[PDB]
Amino acid sequence: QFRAIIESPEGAGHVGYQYRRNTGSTMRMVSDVLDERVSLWDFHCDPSGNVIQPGPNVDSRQYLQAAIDYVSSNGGGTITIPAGYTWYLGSYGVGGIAGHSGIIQLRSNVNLNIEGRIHLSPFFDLKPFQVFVGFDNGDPASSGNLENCHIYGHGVVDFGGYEFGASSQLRNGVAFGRSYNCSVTGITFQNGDVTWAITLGWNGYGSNCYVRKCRFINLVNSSVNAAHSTVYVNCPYSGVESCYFSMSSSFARNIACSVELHQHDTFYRGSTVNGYCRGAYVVMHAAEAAGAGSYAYNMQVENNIAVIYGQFVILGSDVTATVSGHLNDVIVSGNIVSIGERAAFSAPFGAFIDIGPDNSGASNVQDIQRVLVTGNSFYAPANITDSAAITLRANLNGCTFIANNFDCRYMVYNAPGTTSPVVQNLVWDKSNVIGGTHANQRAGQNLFDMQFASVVNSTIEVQLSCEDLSMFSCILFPASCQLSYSKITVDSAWTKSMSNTAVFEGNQQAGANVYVSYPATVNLTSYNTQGAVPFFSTDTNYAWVTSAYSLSINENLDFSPPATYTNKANGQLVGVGYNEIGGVRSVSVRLMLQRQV
Amino acid sequence: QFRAIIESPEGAGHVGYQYRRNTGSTMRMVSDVLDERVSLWDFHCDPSGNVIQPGPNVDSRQYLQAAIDYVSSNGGGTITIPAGYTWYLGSYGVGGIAGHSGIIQLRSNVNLNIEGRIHLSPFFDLKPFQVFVGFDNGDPASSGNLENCHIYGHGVVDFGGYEFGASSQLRNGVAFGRSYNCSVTGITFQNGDVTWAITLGWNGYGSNCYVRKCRFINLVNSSVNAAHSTVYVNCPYSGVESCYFSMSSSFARNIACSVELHQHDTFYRGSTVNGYCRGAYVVMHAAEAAGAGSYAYNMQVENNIAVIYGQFVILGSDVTATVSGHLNDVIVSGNIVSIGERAAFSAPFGAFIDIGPDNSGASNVQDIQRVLVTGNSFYAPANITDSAAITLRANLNGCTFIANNFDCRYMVYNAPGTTSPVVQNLVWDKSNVIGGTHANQRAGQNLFDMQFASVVNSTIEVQLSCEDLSMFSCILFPASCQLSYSKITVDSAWTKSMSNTAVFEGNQQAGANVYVSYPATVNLTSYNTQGAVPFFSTDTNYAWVTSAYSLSINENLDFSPPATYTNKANGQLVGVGYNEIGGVRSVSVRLMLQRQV
Amino acid sequence: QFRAIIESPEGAGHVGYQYRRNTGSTMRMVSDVLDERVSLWDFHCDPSGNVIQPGPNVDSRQYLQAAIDYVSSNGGGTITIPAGYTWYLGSYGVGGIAGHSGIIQLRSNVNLNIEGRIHLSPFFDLKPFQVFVGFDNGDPASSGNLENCHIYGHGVVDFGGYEFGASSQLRNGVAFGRSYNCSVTGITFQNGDVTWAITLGWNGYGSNCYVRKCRFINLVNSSVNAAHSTVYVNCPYSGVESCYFSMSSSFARNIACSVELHQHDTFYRGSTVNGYCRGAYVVMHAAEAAGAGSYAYNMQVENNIAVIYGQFVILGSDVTATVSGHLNDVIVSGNIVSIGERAAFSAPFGAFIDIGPDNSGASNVQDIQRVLVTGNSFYAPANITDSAAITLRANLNGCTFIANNFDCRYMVYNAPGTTSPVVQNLVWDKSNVIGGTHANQRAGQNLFDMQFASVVNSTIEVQLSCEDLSMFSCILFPASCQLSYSKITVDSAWTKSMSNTAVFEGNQQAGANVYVSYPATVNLTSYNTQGAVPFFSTDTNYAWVTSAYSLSINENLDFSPPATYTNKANGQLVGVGYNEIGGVRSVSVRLMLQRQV
Ligand code: NA
Ligand code: NA
Ligand code: NA
Repeated sequence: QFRAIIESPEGAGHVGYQYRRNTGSTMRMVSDVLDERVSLWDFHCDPSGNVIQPGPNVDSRQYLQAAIDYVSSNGGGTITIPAGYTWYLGSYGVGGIAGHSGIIQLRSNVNLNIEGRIHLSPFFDLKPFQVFVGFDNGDPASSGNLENCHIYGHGVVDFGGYEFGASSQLRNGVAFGRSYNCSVTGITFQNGDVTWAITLGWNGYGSNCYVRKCRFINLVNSSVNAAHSTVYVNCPYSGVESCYFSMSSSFARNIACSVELHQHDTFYRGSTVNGYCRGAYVVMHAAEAAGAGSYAYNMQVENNIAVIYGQFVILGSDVTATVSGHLNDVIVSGNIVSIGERAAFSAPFGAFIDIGPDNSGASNVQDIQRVLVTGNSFYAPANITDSAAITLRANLNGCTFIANNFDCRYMVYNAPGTTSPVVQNLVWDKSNVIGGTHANQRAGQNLFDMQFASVVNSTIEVQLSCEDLSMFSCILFPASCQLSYSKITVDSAWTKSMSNTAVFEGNQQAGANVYVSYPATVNLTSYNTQGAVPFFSTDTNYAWVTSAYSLSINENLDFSPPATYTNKANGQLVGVGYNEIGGVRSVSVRLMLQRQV
Repeated sequence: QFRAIIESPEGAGHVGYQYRRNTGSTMRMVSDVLDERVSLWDFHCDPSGNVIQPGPNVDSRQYLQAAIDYVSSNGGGTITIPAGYTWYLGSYGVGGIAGHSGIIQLRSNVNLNIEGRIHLSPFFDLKPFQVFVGFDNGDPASSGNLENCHIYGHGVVDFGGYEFGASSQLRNGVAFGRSYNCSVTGITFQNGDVTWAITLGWNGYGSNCYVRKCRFINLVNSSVNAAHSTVYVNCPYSGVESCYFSMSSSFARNIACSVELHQHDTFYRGSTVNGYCRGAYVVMHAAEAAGAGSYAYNMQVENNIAVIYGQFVILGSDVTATVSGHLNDVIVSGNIVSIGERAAFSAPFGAFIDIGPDNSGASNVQDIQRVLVTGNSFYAPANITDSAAITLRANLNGCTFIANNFDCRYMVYNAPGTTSPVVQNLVWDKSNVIGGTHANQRAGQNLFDMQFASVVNSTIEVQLSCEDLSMFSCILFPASCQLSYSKITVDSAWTKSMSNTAVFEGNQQAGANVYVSYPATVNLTSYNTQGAVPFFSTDTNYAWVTSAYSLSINENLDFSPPATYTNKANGQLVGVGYNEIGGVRSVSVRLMLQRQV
Repeated sequence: QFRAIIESPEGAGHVGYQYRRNTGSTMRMVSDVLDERVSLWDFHCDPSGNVIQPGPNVDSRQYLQAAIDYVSSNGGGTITIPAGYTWYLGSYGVGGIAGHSGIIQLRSNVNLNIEGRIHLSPFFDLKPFQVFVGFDNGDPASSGNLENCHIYGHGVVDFGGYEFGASSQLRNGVAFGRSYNCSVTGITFQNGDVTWAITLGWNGYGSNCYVRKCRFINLVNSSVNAAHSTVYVNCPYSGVESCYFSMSSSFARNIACSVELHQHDTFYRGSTVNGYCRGAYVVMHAAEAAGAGSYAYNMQVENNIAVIYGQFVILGSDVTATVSGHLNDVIVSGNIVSIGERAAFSAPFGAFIDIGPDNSGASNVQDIQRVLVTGNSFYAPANITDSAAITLRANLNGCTFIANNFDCRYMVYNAPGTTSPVVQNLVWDKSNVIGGTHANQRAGQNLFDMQFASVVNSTIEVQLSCEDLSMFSCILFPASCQLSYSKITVDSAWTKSMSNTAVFEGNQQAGANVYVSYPATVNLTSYNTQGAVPFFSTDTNYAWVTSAYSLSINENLDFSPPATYTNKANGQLVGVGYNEIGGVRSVSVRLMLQRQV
């Protein structure tokens, strides 16, 4: 009778409870208090209500989905995925998420506290899957939003180690969808071959989505995998912080990127990356411009630690027939990055910053400007010929480098013959320290190899801090590169023994608004006059020089060459020296040649 | 009998429980285990103990207060504000918090896990309110402390959208009070017209208070609102990190500031701001000096992302009759900030740094020094005439700028006629990159417009990275500004066509300890002597010049002007050139004029 | 009968429950739901299962250990240490942790949510203790791992204020051991005399361990304490963020360090330190190289706020007979640090960076290179003679300084006679601002006091921003220091009245590959020739000078000295000036002396 009610599922609803025997507290039943929390256990049962234990040969999907659906009906709450158990997912979800190869449909206000482990069963071997999907429709253009959905805890999402069946397939952990105020915190995503672990937003739709204190371990494992970017941030006001990214597979060194930032006001900070090809893409893709507009601005990549095999930060923008993408107002700072131990050319070209062409290779679609790269450290082993502070392979409308430390093969690089980027507002401040790891490795190479269509409104202030006499030059402009309204200086320190310092193969330094200084060795001859006496350069290629001054001591007693020189119409330098005793003098002097500076 | 006990509120205290049937575990009753957690449900009942459902026409205040009071009595714990429900607050609290228009009194060690939503009912329309108040007295000087009180979860505090009834009113979300080890984490504060969302500490009393991962959305909405600063940090060793601040109302663009730091060892980092007038105030107010002293030092504003309409960081200090405020040891770094799209002068003057006068307008009370602004990016649209790296409107005892990128109308600015600040130790390192967005907009304007009473021990190293021939000058000192013991240089790059580079309207560059260099165009005439021959400037205003050198090529064959010049007592420049053939020469040359450098 | 079962410990296992009366939910018993959580209460009982209340005269150790052991047996979970109670620990643990003076053995997957307080009883007075130990063996070489063990909450670990019994003793809060994915979050560690609060990893074994949002308050209190480092990070991919460290005891000012980073890819960020001797050690100890190798690389100390009494960041590496330690790829940025108010020499020598000798004092074992120090602020009161940007006391293979602000007594310092460090690749960029707080205090002192065995491949670009005529020199090299292949420049600004600017006591600036410029005052005499006329220096010590130029105005009408000078074999400077009227001229001029620059 009463016994029957008590042993029934309604029993706890008949056992009274008052918080700590407080007479002022609500008189409730045990069931009410138990109803304040909810776990997978409360839905992980057979049609008869008997609990099912999870494991290898149990598909937890439908039970988890029921839990999510039921809590969604009550306006939200948090479902615990209990510790001490692994909950295997063994089938595709149905309805709206079936188009996304979804396993589980996330729902608004329904949080998952994942304390235990979630593993994909062999069913998903060689198949595409997106484990959690916040889209409510197969077509995301027609999907509703996912709001206030947080996945967090000390738990694990394990992708079972299965390889991709085909390169064309997609795999994700959490596809939040058109996602507003959603986050993933504390979760370890491990043991997979996936396209992404997490995607935030959809073509700019979404806001305030974050990945914090998560771990991403060994999420590429096959040559089948076309591409990996662990977190793809595709909504504004969103980002990644204090995360850990690690790959061991050789394939990851060629295809894997830790983060992509694709919308405005997004960030990547305080994270550690190891074994990846790439740190981050920072890009406005025209195709993703619907939600938040055509401009990726306020892009922050800060205070990260990376060992990568390719490019740390890749800037881009591209266009569609109808929309043009723009990237501006980017800051890259405080990052300490190195190219991991590898053979030259054995992975994509090493670079701190890459200005990349779009996905179809186009290098004349880009609109990237107002980028500040500052207070970063970059290092590549001496052997890694393909390493650069910046690989500038596409049109650049501005990039500012200040107070960085770059210890790699090239400072500014682009391959000759390939793209011919149009370059505006490239600023390499003199405060960028050029490291010495690659000294004596630069035979035939130009430290700044300005392989561009044109350079305008740019500053290159070259400052060495050690000798490298192996390099062909500190900076070289091929005749094909136009240079105008630019400042190019090579500080004399450690350059005394250099044959070429700055090289302008088309004599571009003669430009009306080109401001240059660099050291050169010059032969001079004087008239025989006793007293104040002119010295002239034997060669006549200094028509562009506004002043020059000596960088050599004068070994002689009976005379001295001029300390300072100007030029003459015929291209000679001319200065006034002093013959204590008369006689024609002939000397070879190291000069700082200067034009308008 | 037994049935009666079981169905009574004491029933759960009669049902035994042993954790997982472990014989080594404590033999308890269900009630004991249920007593480990506590929710608003346990106090949200009528006088008869029957639960009351929350909602529009239910005032949850007294029940929440009872819960807090009861848990406070047991030494603390955490009350859950359940998800899936909105709990409306409908009346003022009583006792100590009545003076603060408090709704709820917070108590020490009593945490609130806000998972559901908390909404203010229409009762508070046009009224002042402080939702949570940690003061235990109407007079904060006589208030006890709030300790170890943490508010956190995925929940929402909603201010109901009500406007201020009068500008004189105050509104707050969490007024922690004299607050030690208190924090707010994860909470969304939205939909209001408030003075602040959160205040930490009281006039320097308090420690270790933080706002982390919170969102602040649309918390100004009326022209009635006198002022808004979302988080006001008024105790040391406290700060804001990884928060999101957003306003849409036009009124916010004129009055709203995201953060104020008012005490030592405080920080604002990793946050995103949009639609605000101001990023942060960093200030020592004499009036708030009781708790932590008279010095705001160790002030950090780092790695934030902002779109604002006024000033990013505002430095200040002021005084009372008895106390003088001091601000020092501040760091502003890594921030990427822009002035949002607006008409010139349509909001408070755009500035990355503002040295502001105190609240009564005084500009001669300030003691601000040892500030480092570094590795920040600042951008304002070309149209925004009122935009500056620094608006220096009050006395400055030091500010150091290094390796920043500033792309706005002015670098250093102050309005003429207005304040006449006394300036010491302003350091604008040459590594600050000056952007080109405002090139061709600067007609009648001085890039560095040194409208001060005096400048001493200062460095301005002007380096352009593109042409702007529209500007009247790169730097101008009016005669009213004293200049001494300072270094002022204008790099020649992109300046060749400029009429004025550095302008000293009172000839201040002649000062004994003024160190300057800038380009000037100078007319010279030579004697007729064949051979080494002097050239002299026709004008006699170079009495201050220690050396000059050519920045022009020499078009002539038969002679060359001097490469380098010194001066003469009468103010002429004089150099020694060379007449291959005799004849009086007359030339106009671009020179780098130098004084003691 | 039924009553008997219900009042028994099995009773809750007989009371049915179905989540919110949902017919689709699992039919369970109350006990099942209660079994989803676990607290110290469930094991804090006598042999008869009756609960024991915690407190002063109750030793909670065995009960907590039983709880941990039991949850470990079920594959993990989280034990709550309830709020509102203090749980005293009163004895040593047993077995594997007995060797580590362990109190509690941590176990994998078993998290502790510490909401209440944990206090050490008087038993531990004058004794060594490690409160939580994740080693499972007395010998860590033979210990298994601790994995997925997280300690977190709003609770407190209190060390009872007991002093060390002897300097030889060790004391720790959490010794995670060979620790993989373990963390401590939110916990206050207070009131002790300990060696550390937390240690992560063991000699490089471990990964992904973190200390976040923790507080460390007054953890040194006796002159007995040999040494303190609050968090010791001894496994890679691990770090400290957003923590608070505070000491009040005078002893802490001499022995206490906030953090040590001893393995690769480790970080210390966003933290506030007060009252400590030292901010961080960043070091590769040969002895700790077993787990993660011989290289500490990717070391990040960023965005911290410190008031310390000694050295902010101490770099080191040392060796064993068999292993050599290496430190490279370090970044120190964004930190705002000051030496607290103290008497000169009353604590270890104040320094932003210290290149320290190893523990046995050796200064010739170090291999430290590719360090970048950038965008930091450092300040020491004017009185603190012992304050330096860098104390360089041991061999340095590279350190790069850019865009810092240093306001202390020395920029570069080492005590004479003591160590004679060999120095390579020291780069002090011109963008480092030198503050004025110590102006007029530097009598007998060299701002850069290059007390080394040798300097090579180094850059010192000295830029003052105010006068200090008290200093003996801006930079001085004793004869014992070799200098080669280096650049040393002193900017002329604020140096006009200085007797010595750069001093080379062994004439090292004459080196073939030494590139220098600095101001000097020079006496010149001319020949009597009317017209172009040479001026020569009276002194003959400029054999090394490649060019010089005037930094003085010419007071005379009838002549002018040369604007620019070269030299002659005998060591004289020589230039060509102009005698309007003939006569031997004699002048004293301030020159910028230049060698190869
Ligand atoms: Na071209
Ligand atoms: Na004045
Ligand atoms: Na030596």
